[PDB]
Amino acid sequence: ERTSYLEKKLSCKISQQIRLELLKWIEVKAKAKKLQIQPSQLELFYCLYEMQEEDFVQRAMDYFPKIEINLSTRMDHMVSSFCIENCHRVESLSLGFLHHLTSSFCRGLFSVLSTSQSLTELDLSDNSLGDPGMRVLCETLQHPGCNIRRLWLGRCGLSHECCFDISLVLSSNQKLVELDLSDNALGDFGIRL
Amino acid sequence: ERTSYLEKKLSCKISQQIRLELLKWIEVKAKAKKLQIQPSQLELFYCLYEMQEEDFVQRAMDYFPKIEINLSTRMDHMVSSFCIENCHRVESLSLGFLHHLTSSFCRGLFSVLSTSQSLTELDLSDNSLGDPGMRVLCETLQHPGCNIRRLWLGRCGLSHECCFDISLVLSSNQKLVELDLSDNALGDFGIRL
Repeated sequence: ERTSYLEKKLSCKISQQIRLELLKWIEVKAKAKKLQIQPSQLELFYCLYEMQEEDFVQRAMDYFPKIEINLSTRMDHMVSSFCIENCHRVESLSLGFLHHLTSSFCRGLFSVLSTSQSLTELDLSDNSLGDPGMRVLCETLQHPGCNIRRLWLGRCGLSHECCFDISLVLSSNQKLVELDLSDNALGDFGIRL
Repeated sequence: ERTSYLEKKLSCKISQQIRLELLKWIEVKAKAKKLQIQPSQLELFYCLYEMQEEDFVQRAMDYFPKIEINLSTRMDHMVSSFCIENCHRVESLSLGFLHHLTSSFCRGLFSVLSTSQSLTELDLSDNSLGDPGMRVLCETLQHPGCNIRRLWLGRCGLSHECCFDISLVLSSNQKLVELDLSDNALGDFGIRL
């Protein structure tokens, strides 16, 4: 840390050894098949966000094939945003909302997905993401380079008026191959759009 | 009438004189400025529909600059349909519904308007014409040759889902110059469409 007398009284020999041990530990927890509740993926990202080191988080998070995130607070959005913005090996991604669904908040995190090349699948099912939240999602999907192929939107709070935006991304983006809208209260008008 | 012994026992001399007198009478009632309740425009069309003579109704109804019609029954739709289908001098037209709003009924009358060259104004305001009725109206408006310029749709039972059809006729027909949608319960989504 950039503090004057908090850098040069400590020893780099142990810190460098600590860095490798922490890097090794992240892989150990990431490869832990058992559902250890306390070292959750979100908790690791809290430590990873505290790194503020560009190259270290690049190699440390490269041990994340599948990402499953549940979010509760505004700070939870930025800690996750700093991770996904440089995760170049993510294949499947998901979000969990329990509360920030306004376009002034979810836009920052959703803008990350559109700029992620390795991203292929987005699982937003079983959420209360409303139409205004759905509207900003389609705005990000229209961004060129969005490599998302399959999105699951089951049990979402989507209504008929959301289908207008979804028709736009289909008419623009050619990357979507699989679309799921199961368990939505959209009528015949929604299919018409 | 094509009955055998109902043509050749009566005298054509009086009937020809009657034809001119009836033709004169229609103009007399048509030019009557006072609001004589009993010889209403609909009542005259009942007599005009009973003509079944193509050329006579052409010249007889040419004394109709403004047409104001109120309809109640299915038979009322066909008597009016037979008139408007050959009225080549109509400028302003209107309808009155009090009950046949299903597309299986109003389509026959609405198909007449699209094929009327002289027609310029359509006043459908203050009616309970719903979205399914509005949908078939936009289907007829897309027909080429529809010379309707100004339509008034105030106080109609139109909802948000009707605006999808109206956006189509605008994107296709270039004849509309004035559109009125005052007093409708369409939200921000309706304007969005």
